[PDB]
Amino acid sequence: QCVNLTTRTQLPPAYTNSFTRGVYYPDKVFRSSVLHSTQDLFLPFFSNVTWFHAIHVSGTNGTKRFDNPVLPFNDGVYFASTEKSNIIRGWIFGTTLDSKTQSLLIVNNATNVVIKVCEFQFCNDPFLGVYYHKNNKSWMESEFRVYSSANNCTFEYVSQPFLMDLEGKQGNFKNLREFVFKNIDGYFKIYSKHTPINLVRDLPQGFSALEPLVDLPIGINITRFQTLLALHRSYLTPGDSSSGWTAGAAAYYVGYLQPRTFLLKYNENGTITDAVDCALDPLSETKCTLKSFTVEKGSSGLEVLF
Ligand SMILES: C=CC1=C(C)/C(=C/c2[nH]c(/C=C3N=C(/C=C4\NC(=O)C(C)=C4C=C)C(C)=C\3CCC(=O)O)c(CCC(=O)O)c2C)NC1=O
Ligand SMILES: *[C@@H]1O[C@H](CO)[C@@H](O)[C@H](O)[C@H]1NC(C)=O
Ligand SMILES: *[C@@H]1O[C@H](CO)[C@@H](O)[C@H](O)[C@H]1NC(C)=O
Ligand SMILES: *[C@@H]1O[C@H](CO)[C@@H](O)[C@H](O)[C@H]1NC(C)=O
Ligand SMILES: *[C@@H]1O[C@H](CO)[C@@H](O)[C@H](O)[C@H]1NC(C)=O
Ligand SMILES: *[C@@H]1O[C@H](CO)[C@@H](O)[C@H](O)[C@H]1NC(C)=O
Ligand SMILES: *[C@@H]1O[C@H](CO)[C@@H](O)[C@H](O)[C@H]1NC(C)=O
Ligand SMILES: *[C@@H]1O[C@H](CO)[C@@H](O)[C@H](O)[C@H]1NC(C)=O
Repeated sequence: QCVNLTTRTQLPPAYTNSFTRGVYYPDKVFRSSVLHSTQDLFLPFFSNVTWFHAIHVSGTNGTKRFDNPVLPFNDGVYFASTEKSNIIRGWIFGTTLDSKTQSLLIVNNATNVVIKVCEFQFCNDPFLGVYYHKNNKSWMESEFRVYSSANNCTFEYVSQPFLMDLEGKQGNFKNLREFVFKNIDGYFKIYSKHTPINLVRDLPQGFSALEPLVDLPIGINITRFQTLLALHRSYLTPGDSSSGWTAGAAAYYVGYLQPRTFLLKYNENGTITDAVDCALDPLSETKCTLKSFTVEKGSSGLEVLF
């Protein structure tokens, strides 16, 4: 199954700013119109998050990137993709990421979401592949080169089937897909949010809390993860299995959760509509001390009594 891709070019690591993204609902308490202070694993506001690309730049020896490095998991991850052609397909999570230990696979293979925990012998360069057939103008799922063996499976879920749109699109990124992953006491917890966007780079500023998606009772150690991307092949990408491919444009972003005290605002319906990262700056420390999003002195004059 495994193919080590060639023709990637060198590019320095790149970064962007997380603004106030990545807040998620840290519990399932029923709330209405209250602020709640809680210490949990959060992405600090205005974090320097790492920016990864799938891109094939025009020109002679134009930059060609298909970024699927193995990355640390640390205490949990914020993951965001900015998409127009459904290039990010999922992730693998584990330790050795080989047959010596169990790993978690979460992947959209164009017809199903697949969630499996096995002793996987993952490929060094795992990827999925789409083929564009010129004569009927059809984009079809063609390659699944993620692992060469899978043994002793302890968890398997396969969603109801679908047919995902695989067309490489023109224009700006249109879909923002955000995830928080935590691995707590044997449970792999996923929070997520999908948002319409219209941008070519960076992350949008507007606030959105990620909602609980699922808790997987899988009981495995996780210290590393690796993103699964789909490449494209066609009559325009001549070469062999390693070289005859291109990347449809996509970007994704990785930040790391750490222990933080956040003040969360729940509106009339229990939606988290704003948050303060208490340790961000003196203004945020002031808000958390006052248990308030507003710090301005009032004009009642009643302070002198109490
Ligand atoms: C990681 C890759 C990934 C892909 C390729 C993806 C595609 C994708 N997700 C959708 C909905 C959705 N997708 C999911 C969840 C998932 N769907 C998945 O493929 C995976 C792996 C998860 C989560 C682990 C959910 C719950 C919805 C409904 C969310 C909504 O519409 O608000 C839809 C149909 C509605 C739309 O266009 O917004 C697409 C095309 N989403 C992703 O997160
Ligand atoms: C891919 O490269 C790695 C490291 O260079 C090597 O160990 C592995 O055997 C290669 N696999 C294939 C299929 O070429
Ligand atoms: C983000 O972190 C990297 C790694 O240390 C650093 O090189 C880069 O300058 C940082 N960017 C900003 C804007 O602080
Ligand atoms: C995706 O995975 C499911 C579950 O393993 C499998 O049944 C299905 O055939 C796969 N899709 C394709 C296009 O191979
Ligand atoms: C397009 O043609 C290819 C090659 O004949 C075929 O595999 C594919 O199923 C076709 N797609 C459609 C939608 O007919
Ligand atoms: C399968 O994995 C589980 C968890 O790692 C382990 O307890 C069990 O012994 C394994 N079975 C094998 C390796 O045959
Ligand atoms: C995970 O690793 C820790 C120490 O690194 C160990 O105590 C624990 O038993 C491991 N769990 C599994 C399921 O292998
Ligand atoms: C809250 O719920 C009501 C209906 O119960 C709905 O009309 C409203 O849009 C929701 N959101 C806000 C911010 O009020």
